[PDB]
Amino acid sequence: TYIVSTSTAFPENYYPQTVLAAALRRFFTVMELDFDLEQIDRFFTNVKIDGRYFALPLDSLLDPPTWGVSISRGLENSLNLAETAITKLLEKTNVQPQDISLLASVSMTPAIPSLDGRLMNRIPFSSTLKRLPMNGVGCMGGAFGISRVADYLKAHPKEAAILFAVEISSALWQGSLQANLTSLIRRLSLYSEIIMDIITAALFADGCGAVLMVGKEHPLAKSGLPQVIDNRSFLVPNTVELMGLDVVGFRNILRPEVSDALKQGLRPLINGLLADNNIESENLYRWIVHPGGPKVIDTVEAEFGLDSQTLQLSRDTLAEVGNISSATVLYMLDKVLSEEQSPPDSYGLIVAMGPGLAQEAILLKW
Amino acid sequence: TYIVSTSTAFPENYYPQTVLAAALRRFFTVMELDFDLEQIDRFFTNVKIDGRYFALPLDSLLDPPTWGVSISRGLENSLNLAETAITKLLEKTNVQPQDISLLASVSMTPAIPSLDGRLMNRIPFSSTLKRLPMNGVGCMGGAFGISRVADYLKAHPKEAAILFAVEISSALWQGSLQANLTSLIRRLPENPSLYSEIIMDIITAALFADGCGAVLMVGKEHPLAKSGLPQVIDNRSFLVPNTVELMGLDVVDNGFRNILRPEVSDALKQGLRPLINGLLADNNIESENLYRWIVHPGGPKVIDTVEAEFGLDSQTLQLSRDTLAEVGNISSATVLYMLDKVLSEEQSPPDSYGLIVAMGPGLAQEAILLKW
Ligand SMILES: C[C@@H](CCCC[C@@H](C)Cl)Cc1cc(O)cc(O)c1
Repeated sequence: TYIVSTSTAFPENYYPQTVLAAALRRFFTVMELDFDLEQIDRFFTNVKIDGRYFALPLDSLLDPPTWGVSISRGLENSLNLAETAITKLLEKTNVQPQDISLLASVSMTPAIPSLDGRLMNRIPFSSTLKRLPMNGVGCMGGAFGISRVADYLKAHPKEAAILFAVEISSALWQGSLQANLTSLIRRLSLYSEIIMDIITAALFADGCGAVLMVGKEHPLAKSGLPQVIDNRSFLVPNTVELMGLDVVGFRNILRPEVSDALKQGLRPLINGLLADNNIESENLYRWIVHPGGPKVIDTVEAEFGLDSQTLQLSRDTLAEVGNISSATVLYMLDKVLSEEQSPPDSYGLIVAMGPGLAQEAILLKW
Repeated sequence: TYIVSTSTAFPENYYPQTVLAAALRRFFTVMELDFDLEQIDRFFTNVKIDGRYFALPLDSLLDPPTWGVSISRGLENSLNLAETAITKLLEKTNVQPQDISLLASVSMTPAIPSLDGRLMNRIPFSSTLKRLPMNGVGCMGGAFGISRVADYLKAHPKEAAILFAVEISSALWQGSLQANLTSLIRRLPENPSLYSEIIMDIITAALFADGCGAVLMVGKEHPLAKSGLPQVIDNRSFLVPNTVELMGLDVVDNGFRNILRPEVSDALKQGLRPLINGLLADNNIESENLYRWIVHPGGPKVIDTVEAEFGLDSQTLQLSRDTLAEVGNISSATVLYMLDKVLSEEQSPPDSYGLIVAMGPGLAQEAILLKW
């Protein structure tokens, strides 16, 4: 199974992290919330993000629209970004939509029917297009989706598939964060809850990524493209409460313990996958690690004894676009394929972590 | 790919359809809503359902709990039913959880992480279990799940997979239906166009129910792949262009709203015959030689439409009507309940062909070709 090409799509408004921090400080100031505002600045700086794309508005932070309207805009933005990314992908590869056998999607955006079904009215896919709409995987979704498409293409060596991941984190800013922070600060053991919501506001951003993958018999399956040679999943027992998304609007759950609980899954997962492919982690030329946060990046480095430069792509990505959740690893893979040189027959590893607590690893070979 | 076994799981409270109709009438009356109460009886009767399982309380009609409490209850009940069904499936097949390679789930219950991930803490699956949590498919999810798992097992002939589907339709009775019907009826005098909206919500209240089905599927080289079992020999999807608005589930201010427009049955015709005719033709089969049909009963009109389109004798879809009467429309789980009934029927004649058909949001249709 071969990764042939990638693309990304972002909304029009890129906000410097300092603008975002200032907007939230305005909110605390207007609502007379008793909390150190330097905590807002400290967390927005310490996540090491230079700016983020928000598809949904910031100008209405003090007067958010209704929940129904925010869901409607989030759905429309998700569809628009996904259409843009898919159309760029087909164009750069000169592939016709009718020649795509499977369209796989990941997104936390509420969509029944799913985003991939809706896109069939915007792009002239065949009416018998196979679809793989996935959810419940959060930040892990991009890596997760690549593994699922690879497993499909193992049985369909002649076919082509598109995976896309899109998330609208800015939906958080349409009332959920405002209400929750106001209530928590006013009742202030709740200090950690306020910190978590501030971290959520500092970290998460919007965007979309897409990947074209083909089986070994497809005409686009050529040497020098990354090959998915194996993949594996891991779920750490009894960690459901550490990460996820609770409907309340909604609240992002990201407990401080997450980075430590990752150690329980990372090495069992990756070391077992590599051993079963007769290589060691030190054989890997390229790591593509989802930047859940600065501490996640540091933990992966420590667990595998990596040099300070090996995960630089995770840090640069986080600086450039923030944590765009499931889409992040696709953006990163896009950077590798577009801007970087990969030695022939070198090995790469995609790693992502998300709610469950779950981790996903994909072994690549050029 | 072989279908080895099936199981179901239902909550403890089964309500007669007449009690449910009376509960909604009581809500209209206590709220003093100016709507013809006989329309509730009409639709609760015309869906041809005798009773339904409700996991969530009927008292929430008059005293709705908070949105978060209802979501938490829905999640807990989804997990409990799925665990029961999976455990019954593993016990009846004498299969250890560690020998399951893939666990696929379909459900509209909001769950991040997905229900299949949470179940790994209840059932000793191995930590490297592969998961396939699908969503955005609604009533079609059962048949859709079968197809995706069959596609997976094409590439993994020695592996075993479990699919489960679970839906808690009674969540709409925890405040969404009450809020929407109230607003729609009260705005009706100034806006007559809202009448069809009120009927739709009444139909939703009449039709959808709770439950769970699960299926064990294995690849051709698995030791459980034996001749008597139904084999998935092909499957196909279809999506009808420009029909998103006819069926789905929207998140709104009132909570959730189920969308099911009267035009669905007619739009069904646009997809059903190209889908099924093409699937059958590509496998050198004609519909008249099908031994069995397993058609998701989206409604009585849906059943009649499938019957008419394929010129079926009206006993051919009797299992759709019997299922609707017994448990109502339990959405993605329904075809799994139906398949479980079939596997308790007379040993299907060897080399007999069967077709699973289900329709759902998109508007999308899924057809699966079985051979016994
Ligand atoms: C829009 C919200 C809605 C919450 C779930 C409610 C439904 C299951 Cl009923 C989810 C979301 C969060 C996020 O951080 C990025 C996204 O793309 C999407």
